[PDB]
Amino acid sequence: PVDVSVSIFINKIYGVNTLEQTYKVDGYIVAQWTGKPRKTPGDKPLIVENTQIERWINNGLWVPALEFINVVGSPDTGNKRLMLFPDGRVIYNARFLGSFSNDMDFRLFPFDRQQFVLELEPFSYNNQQLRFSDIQVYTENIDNEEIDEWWIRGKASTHISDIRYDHLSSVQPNQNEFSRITVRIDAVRNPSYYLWSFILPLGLIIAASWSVFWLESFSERLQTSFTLMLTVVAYAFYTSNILPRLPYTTVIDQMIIAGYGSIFAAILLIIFAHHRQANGVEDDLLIQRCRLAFPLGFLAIGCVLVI
Amino acid sequence: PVDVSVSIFINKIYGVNTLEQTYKVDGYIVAQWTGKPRKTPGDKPLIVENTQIERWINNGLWVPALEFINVVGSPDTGNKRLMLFPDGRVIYNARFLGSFSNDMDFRLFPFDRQQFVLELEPFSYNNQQLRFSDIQVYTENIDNEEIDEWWIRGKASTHISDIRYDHLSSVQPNQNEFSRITVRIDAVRNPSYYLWSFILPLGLIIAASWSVFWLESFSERLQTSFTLMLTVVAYAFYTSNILPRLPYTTVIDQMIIAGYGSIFAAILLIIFAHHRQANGVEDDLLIQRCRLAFPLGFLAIGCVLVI
Amino acid sequence: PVDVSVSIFINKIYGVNTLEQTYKVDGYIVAQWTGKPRKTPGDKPLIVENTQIERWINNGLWVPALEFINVVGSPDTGNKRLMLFPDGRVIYNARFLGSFSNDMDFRLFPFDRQQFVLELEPFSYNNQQLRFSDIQVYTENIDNEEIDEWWIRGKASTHISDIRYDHLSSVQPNQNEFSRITVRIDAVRNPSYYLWSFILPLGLIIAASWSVFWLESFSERLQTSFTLMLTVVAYAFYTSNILPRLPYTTVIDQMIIAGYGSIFAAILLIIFAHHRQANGVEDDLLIQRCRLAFPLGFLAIGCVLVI
Amino acid sequence: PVDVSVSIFINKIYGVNTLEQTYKVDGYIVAQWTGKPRKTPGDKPLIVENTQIERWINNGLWVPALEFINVVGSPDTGNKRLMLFPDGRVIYNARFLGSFSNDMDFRLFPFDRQQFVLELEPFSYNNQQLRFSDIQVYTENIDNEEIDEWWIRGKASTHISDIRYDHLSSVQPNQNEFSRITVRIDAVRNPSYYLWSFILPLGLIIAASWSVFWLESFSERLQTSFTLMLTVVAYAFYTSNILPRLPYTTVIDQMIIAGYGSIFAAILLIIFAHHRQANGVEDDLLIQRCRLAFPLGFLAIGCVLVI
Amino acid sequence: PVDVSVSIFINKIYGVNTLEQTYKVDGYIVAQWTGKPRKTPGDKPLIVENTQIERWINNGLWVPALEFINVVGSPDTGNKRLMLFPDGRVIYNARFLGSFSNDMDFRLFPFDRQQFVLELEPFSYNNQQLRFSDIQVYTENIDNEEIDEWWIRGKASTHISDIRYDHLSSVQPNQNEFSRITVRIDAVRNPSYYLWSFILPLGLIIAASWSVFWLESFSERLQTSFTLMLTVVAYAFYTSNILPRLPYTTVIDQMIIAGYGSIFAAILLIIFAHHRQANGVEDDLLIQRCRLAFPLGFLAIGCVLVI
Ligand code: NA
Ligand code: NA
Repeated sequence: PVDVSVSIFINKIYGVNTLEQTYKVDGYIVAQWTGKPRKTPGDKPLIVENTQIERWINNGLWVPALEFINVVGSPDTGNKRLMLFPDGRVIYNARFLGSFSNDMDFRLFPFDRQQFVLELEPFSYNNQQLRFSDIQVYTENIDNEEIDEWWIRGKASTHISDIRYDHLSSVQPNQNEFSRITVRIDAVRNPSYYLWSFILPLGLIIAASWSVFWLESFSERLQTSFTLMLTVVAYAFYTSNILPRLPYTTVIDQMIIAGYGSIFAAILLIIFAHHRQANGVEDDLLIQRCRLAFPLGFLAIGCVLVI
Repeated sequence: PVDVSVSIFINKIYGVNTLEQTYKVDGYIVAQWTGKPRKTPGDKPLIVENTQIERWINNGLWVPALEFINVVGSPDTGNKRLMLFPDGRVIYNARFLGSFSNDMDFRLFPFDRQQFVLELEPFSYNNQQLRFSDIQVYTENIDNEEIDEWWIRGKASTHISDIRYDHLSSVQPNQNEFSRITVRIDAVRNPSYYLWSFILPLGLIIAASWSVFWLESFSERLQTSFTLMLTVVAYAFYTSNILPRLPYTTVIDQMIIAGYGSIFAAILLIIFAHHRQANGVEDDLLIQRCRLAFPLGFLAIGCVLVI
Repeated sequence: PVDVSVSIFINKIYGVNTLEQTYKVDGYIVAQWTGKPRKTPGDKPLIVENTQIERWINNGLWVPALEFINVVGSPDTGNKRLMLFPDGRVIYNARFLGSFSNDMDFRLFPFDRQQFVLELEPFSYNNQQLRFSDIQVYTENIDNEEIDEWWIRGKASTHISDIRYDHLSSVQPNQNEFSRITVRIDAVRNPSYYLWSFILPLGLIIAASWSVFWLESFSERLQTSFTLMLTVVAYAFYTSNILPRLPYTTVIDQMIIAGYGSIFAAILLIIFAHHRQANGVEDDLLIQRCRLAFPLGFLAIGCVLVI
Repeated sequence: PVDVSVSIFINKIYGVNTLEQTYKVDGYIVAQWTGKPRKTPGDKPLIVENTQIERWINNGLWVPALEFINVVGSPDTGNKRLMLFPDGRVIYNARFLGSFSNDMDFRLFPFDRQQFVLELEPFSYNNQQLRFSDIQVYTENIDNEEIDEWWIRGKASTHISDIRYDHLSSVQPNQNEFSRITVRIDAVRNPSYYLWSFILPLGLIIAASWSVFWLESFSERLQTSFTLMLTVVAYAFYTSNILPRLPYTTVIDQMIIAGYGSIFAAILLIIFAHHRQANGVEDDLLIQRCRLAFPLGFLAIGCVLVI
Repeated sequence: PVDVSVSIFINKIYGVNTLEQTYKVDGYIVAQWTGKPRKTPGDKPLIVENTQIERWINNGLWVPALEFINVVGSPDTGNKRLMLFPDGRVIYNARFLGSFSNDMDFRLFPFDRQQFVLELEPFSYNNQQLRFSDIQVYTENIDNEEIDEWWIRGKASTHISDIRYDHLSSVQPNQNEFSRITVRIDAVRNPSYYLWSFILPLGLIIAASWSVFWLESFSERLQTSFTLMLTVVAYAFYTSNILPRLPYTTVIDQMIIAGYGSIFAAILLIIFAHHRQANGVEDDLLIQRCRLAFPLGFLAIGCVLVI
């Protein structure tokens, strides 16, 4: 095969969309291989810019196509340089930009720890005609700098693997496996905004719904529970544009569900307390002892849910 | 005709839009036919990449156009390989991406069972000049993996049919029918998020509206019913961005309508109960027996609506 | 002139945007005229596909440009076939897709009856050098099938007219009028979703605002009227993303205005009833007789507004 | 210089975005100058269509570039005709579409009177090599027809001026000033929808907040004022998607601010009235005389704000 | 190297998106260098327009590529002029438009003071083959004019620096550092709309939550605090589309948090006041002295938060 070396530079990572589970990466790509020696004007290396490289392509120069596997839509490419050293090596420098997608788990919403994946693979040649030797990723711009709500940590891990595509086996008998470069950038979500925007106001609404039991009569605390129901519905709205639809439950949605359960349990408990009077003579305080036991059990439920 | 074999590979299915009734599919398409034997440099097959295939097209090579019938907009094509074996067969490999639309019924919203359809058809040649022999679809990437809220099950069924277009009969006398490939991927919606987001809170609001009848006087339970009306209006909003406009009623909208009917029936029943006093001496408890009969009838209504 | 025949096929009509007053139409266009006899390889007709037709255009072939007058943006064209019979006729087949706009009246919102208009006109030649003979529109796909909330009825009416453009009269002395094809598809809005989403809940809120008059004291029914005011404001929001800004009033906005008028009339009537006491001794029941007259007058107002 | 005459035809003006302060204009542009006499096939004028004009451009024909100065993004051009009379004049007909921006003042929101501006200017040649002689604008399609909420009045005024660009003075010593065509279409906003959607419901909320003073005790009218506060907050939302952020205040936002001021002034006045009792014996009616003076002063404030 | 002079003209700055932290800049770019003397038709300088410059590029003319480093997506370029003086200098004039991004700090939201940065850098040549001599930026259009909510002050500062890219060091041994032009436009946010839209209504809600303590009994002031809680939740929504997610807290979000803290502190204080009665005989006024001390402490907290 023809040995190809890749050097991916990353300019910035921006536009992290946690709802669509995509992110947008800017930077440059530098491929480099070795071919037959050629003649260039003078000892200086030759530069071929964009919209004129096609003359060299039709002239007979072997130039591979690099595509990104996990991209959404076409990569919005810009400039492309094909510079030619006269000793033989051909360097293809291009600027890439596109929306990349990943699995992006959400088992813990506010304290999330994710990774950003770039997968690079030639479109045409299998690994017996183009093998990737190595990649060095220079993430010097975003090495320890904070992007939106994400605090990037560590270097970018590199890997080379041989992926196999079975759909090409109808036309290629044996040699139909492709060279993979995957580039991983670990990213940890910064939980501060969520900490002072959702989990603390929801806990305070939980305490306000706890404080229903301190009342003295029926209709006043039913109206208190109903106007607490309305504001729990209000916080049920604000999470609709913060995470997508998930099969499981995150921290915030479990807290919403716990709030609904606590308020309707309080309403059912007060309804049962009023229903305890068979003839309208019995006082209702014996079941009203959960002023100092419902918060303890709810705290225990939260403590179990933490671990 | 010229026999053409298709092998569609599917990379991922993403961006399922249940409101616009479209979905976006990434993957590759591999067409293959057989032509006259040709001379290639060496015994190796020849590779022609993108933006240089037009030289072979103007040079005189017969290369069909594959279009997707059910696509929204132009398919955002990327790379395209035309590789040439020297024995005669010509292989057209291309990467396709676009928004496909389907009928996408919504008789049951949270427990939906849909399918994803890809329809492939040549743009120019009728079946007497291009007949599709077979298709093998390799859905190995999404075979049993979960995409957003959709849990994909089974393989992808394949079919070949001859569709007929009457609009072309003005220029072609008899032979004006086209070759169809349809590819079907069955998909079942995962009902968990809806189960703990809409149907359970709405049932709890239904029980809260049931609990109006336990009060003792007029204005307190009218205010209770009105503040329950307000939060049913609040849940009437949250469904406005979850399904499109439908002629029929789904489960969730029938539950909204049932909630409105139950609350206004309670208000009318209490209004009638107060209106029962002709001279202000009659007690109002005889019609107030629906504390243990309105939930039973409402449960029966729900049970009828289930089947 | 050169006689041109058009056969427009319509694949589907989708993405009906009632706010922007545009709609998106997919399908094919087939133009056909007659020219000088030519020589083709063999007795079979010649096929010229996309991205190679420009060789025949620069070679000297007369091929008109068909544009859509009422389009928003450029029509997102795809494939284009120029097939050549050897007897002389030249057929230009193209696939068109774009957002078309129309007047789209809204005098009755839920029971709307609209039409979809496609206007076709050559860009360059006036009717003395290109005259449209006839059009046959094959709307076989959407002939009696329901698209989103629109139930399409009937065939598509056809017309040929000669439109005149005065702006071209500065450069052409007399012959400056163009050939028009307009294609009309009548469409009736299906009122079911609106019937069980807006007009019925609003009428029930109207009845709830009627039920204010059954109370016995002041502040309780003022609070009842205010919490009904809040939910009428809540329904004033839901119509903000269903129709655009109109100079006139539809059914639903007239019902909103009637709800505001009824609630504030009830508040003013109760304020006047309390203000009737000059010295705090007079009872307030004489003006409170509108329990059985305000619904009758409001029903009469609705009955007048219907016709 | 070379004298150029322009005839701009306007098809429709649509998509008026009052938030982004842009609007979208469809129509055609017709440039015309005079050059050397040429030979054409026959006495008929020659027509050159799109995607073949570049042969005449590379062949040596002088064809200027017309750009729109106030455009947002590139103008989405479509067809372009370059027709050649054999006497010498060369006519460049093109179809233009793009988002144009203007200052778009908002001192009076519902009774706005704006204008739509098209600025046309050559990209390359200064006025000593291309001078615009005149423009005639044919606004016959939208001459007295209503677009969305805008009622277009009058003709379109025309102007020719010589704009000067200082940034080009580094490379051109003296002659560096360009020819301007500005085309102005006056447009008056139709205030009906706003009249029955915002200013009337807000005045009715103002009257409802006036009616707090008719109560007899404390907590009932505090709760009345608070539930009026909530619905004034509700109307504070609906204006967030109707106008952009402005440094000044429009009519509707001044009415919101007046509503907040009136409600909190009522709350402070009632708080002061309750605080007037030093020992709990004094009656609170002397300061409660603003039942018939607060509306008069508020009407006077509105009357001052009108002029 | 080849000395290049740049003159950037700025037409307007529009579409400032404070959520995505990007802004869109229109204007022109004028590059200029000096090459070998050439022959042109006549003594006049030669003009080469768009879509014909590629003939001169393939003909052998050295023309650099100018890219913007901090751009989001490809710059939506339009026309491009390459004018040739016959003495030797070659001028490349182009029109640029794109979304540029910057750090855009938000430590003070309503009284923000930001800057707009344009970074220009050649794509291919390092500073030993293309060195930027100077830039003069002509910001004459937006010199002291107000764009949306931003009041632009001062001139645009200019700078030339030599940036170094390590990712290119794999292919270039020593000389791998690029020439930077950065152009800075200082911009101050106009705080008026925020002043009368958020900070004043929130302070008035704060005073309304202060006025809870003037009541006489329990359930009335609990209901007052709960209906104030609901409208603080309502203002918690309106800030969700005004700034993005930030790790820190701005002025408005600190005011929201202070409002939540004050209301729940009032609820806890009243709960403690009711809980002070061990046997139901003690009066609750001793802890109710914060009618004139809670506003003072809250004002002190605000005063500390200001500096
Ligand atoms: Na909303
Ligand atoms: Na009460």
